[PDB]
Amino acid sequence: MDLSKRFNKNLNKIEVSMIRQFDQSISDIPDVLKLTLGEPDFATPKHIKEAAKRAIDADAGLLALRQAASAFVKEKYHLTYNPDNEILVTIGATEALSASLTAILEPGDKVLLPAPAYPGYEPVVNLVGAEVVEIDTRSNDFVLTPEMLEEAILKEGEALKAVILNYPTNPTGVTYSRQQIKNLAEVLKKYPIFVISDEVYAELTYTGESHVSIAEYLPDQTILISGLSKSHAMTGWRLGLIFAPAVLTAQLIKSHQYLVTAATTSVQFAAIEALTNGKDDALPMKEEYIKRRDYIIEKMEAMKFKIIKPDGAFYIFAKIPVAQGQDSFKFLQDFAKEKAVAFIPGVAFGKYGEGYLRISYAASMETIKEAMKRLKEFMEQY
Amino acid sequence: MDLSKRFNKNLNKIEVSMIRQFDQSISDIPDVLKLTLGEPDFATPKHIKEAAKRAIDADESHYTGMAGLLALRQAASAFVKEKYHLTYNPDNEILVTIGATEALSASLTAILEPGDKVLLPAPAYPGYEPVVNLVGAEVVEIDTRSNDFVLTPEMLEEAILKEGEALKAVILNYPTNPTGVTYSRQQIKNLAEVLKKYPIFVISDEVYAELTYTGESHVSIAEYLPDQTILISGLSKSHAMTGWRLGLIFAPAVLTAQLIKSHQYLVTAATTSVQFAAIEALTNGKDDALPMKEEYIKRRDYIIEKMEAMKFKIIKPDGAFYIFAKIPVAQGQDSFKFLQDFAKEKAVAFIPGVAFGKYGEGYLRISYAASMETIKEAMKRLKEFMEQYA
Repeated sequence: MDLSKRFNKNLNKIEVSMIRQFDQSISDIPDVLKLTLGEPDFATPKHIKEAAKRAIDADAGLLALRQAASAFVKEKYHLTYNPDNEILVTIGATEALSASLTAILEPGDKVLLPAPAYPGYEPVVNLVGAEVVEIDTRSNDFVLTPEMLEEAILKEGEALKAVILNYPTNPTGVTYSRQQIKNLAEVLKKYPIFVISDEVYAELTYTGESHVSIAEYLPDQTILISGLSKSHAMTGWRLGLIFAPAVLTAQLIKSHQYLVTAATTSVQFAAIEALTNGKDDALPMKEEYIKRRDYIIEKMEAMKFKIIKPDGAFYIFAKIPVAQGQDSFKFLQDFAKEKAVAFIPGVAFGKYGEGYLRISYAASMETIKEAMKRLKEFMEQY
Repeated sequence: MDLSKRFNKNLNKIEVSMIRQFDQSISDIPDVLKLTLGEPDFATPKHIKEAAKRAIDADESHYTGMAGLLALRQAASAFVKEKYHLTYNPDNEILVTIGATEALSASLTAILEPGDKVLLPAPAYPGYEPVVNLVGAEVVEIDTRSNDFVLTPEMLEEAILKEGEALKAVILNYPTNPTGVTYSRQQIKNLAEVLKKYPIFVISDEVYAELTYTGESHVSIAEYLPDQTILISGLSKSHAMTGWRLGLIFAPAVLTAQLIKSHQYLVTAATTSVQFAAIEALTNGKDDALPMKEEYIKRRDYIIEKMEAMKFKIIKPDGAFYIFAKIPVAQGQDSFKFLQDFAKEKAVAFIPGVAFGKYGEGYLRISYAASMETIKEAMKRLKEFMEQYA
């Protein structure tokens, strides 16, 4: 306990993860059905497994990856990033946040974030010495308005360094239309701030019009974080991608510890394959997912849960009716105890998620039907 | 639209690697024989590749914890007990990481603060400083030239006292990149006797441990300082698991709790197929390093022979796989340019001594992680190129 008080002070801002806590609290319950995952459990295709094994027994320098990534976001999202100087690679999603947030942040700084939100941004922000200010989006059913945004920016004043936008959104499944994105950009272009655009769920958009990135309309302020593992099998190498104008990336690149500058074919190949040969594997997956989502929505509506229209995968965010209930953590622990199925408590996504549970439909239809069956059983009690 | 002045300020202190600059400078020369590799040239042993492939075929998603599969931690615990006589509880004292460098970096950022100083013995391996700078702390390099780049207890202490209470940590790297230097049990003990009276972290970078050539095996300072050492290892040097990302952190439970609190949210868990490979390596490949070590000793001896025939002063290489050698001609005082010229005239690349801290000038680093064919060829061309001098 001598050196243990000589670490970085910001670790004293780091609380225990709400999700990890919830899982360890229900770990000793045998055969829990899990609808809690943020990464789907893909059945890796035979050809990909064989490719991976060949790359093991191989024993180029990120160029082909960067190029494929560039072509990909041009075709998909009409964005132009030069593979030579505007595209960075990370070994995993969380390193992308580490790299970019450590590059931009300074101790006084505030970071705005629509809430409820993925629990992983605030820790990183805290570690580098800054603060997250949530934006309560409850009044528009979790859809951030340009007005909400501008009022929050104005509230935070001169210490505002960045806004983090996550769309399609975890945990709510919120997506934004072209005009919405355009209006948000119209707010953001008036302030000297970075925009962290976390678009990892982009491929899973159910709207009919496809995903629109804020970088289409706000290219100079946007650091675009993307990836592939939400919709492609990666054999565990869930590489992240950072896209940003040359002038910004020339700075971002100096967060060296958090960036990939060389990798074996074993490491890159699943990402390269997903960007090129698997570039359209999300379409059928979307068909199936729309089915799963519709089924859950119908069955939970029948139980009189209030459901946020999930236009982007793969979460349903449900308002637990009964007063049980204002303690979603407990409500879900009791569901876990009596019915042996797990969701994640809305509280795990901060204050503004209480009274909600998050169901992750990146799971088989059978696990889904069983889960709803049991929930229906669990609710007769109420 | 101008956000140039809106970044973290510490980014100011971070330039490109002098190594990278030298490689860039010679990128137009074709068919260059490179002896610059920072990783073993050997393929990963079959039994390990095999375990990887079985894991790929099993296709278990199998999210493991922040600390890695328990079987992996148990294997690492057992490994360092048997090999280095160290006792770490796999339940709470071992962290599994996507590579030794990320284990090290993550450890630095968890312990550092803007005020802080970190001490590092000459000649500095350039990978450390950027991490520290990114946090806003600073690296202070200890001039060890007067002992041929072997750190002495006196240098250490003098350095420690010179820095204030601003001193947060010492980084020891043994066997050392770029010198090949090692420390005996007694030397390690003497350094520990110095280090134990200061409230500071000891970052002990022991990735090269298995590549020790002295007939006494590697001794870790963690053996003498169990409570203040954070031990960084991995399987890249010992098991030729290169571009596999398996790093290991060993630390007292109290330190480990903090470390993992910080790592949870900054880095990604190791790939589980890799973690299975690592279990195979650590449990069934305990002596995988030996054949490689034999090959390395032969290459090393050939190089020492040839290089001493041309009057290079060679720092004693006891740990792999670098030879740091002093240039015996005037032009050698610009090692950068001397090696540029060597490259233009003979198409072979070494790394200039200047790329390793500020006390490295007049030296060159050969990496003998390289085939004997091209090592022999490199030495013959080097002879030819040295003819030109008197």
